[PDB]
Amino acid sequence: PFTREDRIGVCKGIFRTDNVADDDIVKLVDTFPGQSIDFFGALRARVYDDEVRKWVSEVGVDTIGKKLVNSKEGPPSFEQPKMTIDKLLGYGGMLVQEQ
Repeated sequence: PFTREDRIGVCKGIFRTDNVADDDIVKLVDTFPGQSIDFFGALRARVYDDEVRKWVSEVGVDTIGKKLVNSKEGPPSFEQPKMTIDKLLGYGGMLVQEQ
């Protein structure tokens, strides 16, 4: 049996490298009280999936532009998604519709 504190603790560790306030992790867990720990990992992976796909397109456009002016500067670096509560709750709500 994983307790509420247990789950807040795991969810905090999923989002450790992201910049998420403790209060927002709490709200996230309390909003999805019936979901496994696997749920919050799937949620993060879904937000990064999206963000990486955007970045691919960004790098592509930038690279095409650099080739026209023979620029040797490298591509733009991936920037972390800004993980706001409303966005996290949205992704969470998308994941629940299968269930």
